[PDB]
Amino acid sequence: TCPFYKKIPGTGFTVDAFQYGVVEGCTAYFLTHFHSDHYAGLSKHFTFPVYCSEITGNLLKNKLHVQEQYIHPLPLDTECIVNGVKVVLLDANHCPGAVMILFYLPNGTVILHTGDFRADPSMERSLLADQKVHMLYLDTTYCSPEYTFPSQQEVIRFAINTAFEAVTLNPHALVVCGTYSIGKEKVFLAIADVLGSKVGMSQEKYKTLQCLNIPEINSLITTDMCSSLVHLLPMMQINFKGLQSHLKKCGGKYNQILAFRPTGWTHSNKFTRIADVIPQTKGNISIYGIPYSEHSSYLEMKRFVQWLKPQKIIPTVNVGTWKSRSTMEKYFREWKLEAGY
Ligand code: NI
Repeated sequence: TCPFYKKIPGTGFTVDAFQYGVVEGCTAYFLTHFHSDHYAGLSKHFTFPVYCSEITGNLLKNKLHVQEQYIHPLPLDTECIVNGVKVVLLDANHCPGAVMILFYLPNGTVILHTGDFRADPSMERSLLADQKVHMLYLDTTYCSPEYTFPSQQEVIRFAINTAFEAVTLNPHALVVCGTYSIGKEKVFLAIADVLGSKVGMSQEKYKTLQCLNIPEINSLITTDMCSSLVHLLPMMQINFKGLQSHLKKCGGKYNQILAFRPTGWTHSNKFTRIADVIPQTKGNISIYGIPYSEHSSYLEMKRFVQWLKPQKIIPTVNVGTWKSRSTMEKYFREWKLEAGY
């Protein structure tokens, strides 16, 4: 049974609710972004209308084989009418194709569902700025003050300089980057660009990246591993055993691996600055964990909510424990009292 916080009252609508079978009274199923916890349940046999971004619709069609007739892509930043209700899709600053959804209810209520997002001050000048929002369905993944991490730009700077230094010192070093889903493509694209290489990867990964509308992509990626000095691998293979095994397969082209694991937050963030990060090393293999987040930090979240001034907040993440729920409700009340709404 679909939980309440995936339902949009006063509509026939659900958000990211594909694992519950046929939801009673749902006339249109919205998908915020192509991540498995959200899409769970979609497949080629789905016969209800799905509303999403153009990128998300590319992935539904090519990766999950949903039939075209049921995929309804919408342009961003544009007022659209779906089953007699006005909606707008906004960029979520999450993974490619990820959106927030504004719903304009027939009774005058205005609802924002953030899906998964990284709040940014640039959002304060989207179509949100022009009207009041009564209810906010909020991505609360890192809704606690201990969650700090750097900007995405500083993290990319760290990785570029790290990889460029290592490979200039040793031209026979291979760089490997871990991946398990879409998002965080900047990590491996930025590194390959500084090294003047393409990024090499499996045919299944190449296919997924071809759905994303990234400019000049045929110039940046490839399935020819032999021609590339930045390789992508499954995240599970980013360990000493997996990387040694991969270095065997490269046929004496390389004698050193430098690898990156983009994580979200890790407790080394409560002590260490990005500048100060060090790898784990064993022989000729080094592994850096880098805190490249596609979710709001605590401070970024607080600023967005205090700017938006919603009347009611409904969390969509960390909802399974009473301790988590109680913690989030405390911060929401603090924020409301400090800002005065
Ligand atoms: Ni996500």
